[PDB]
Amino acid sequence: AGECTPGQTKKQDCNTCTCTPTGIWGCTRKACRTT
Repeated sequence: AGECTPGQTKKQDCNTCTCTPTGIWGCTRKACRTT
């Protein structure tokens, strides 16, 4: 029904992202590296 399912997490770079219960696959930026 949509692009993604609100239950799948993806590993982009060093951070983690989760599918949203709307069809938009999103991620974060800050974390991992240095601190």
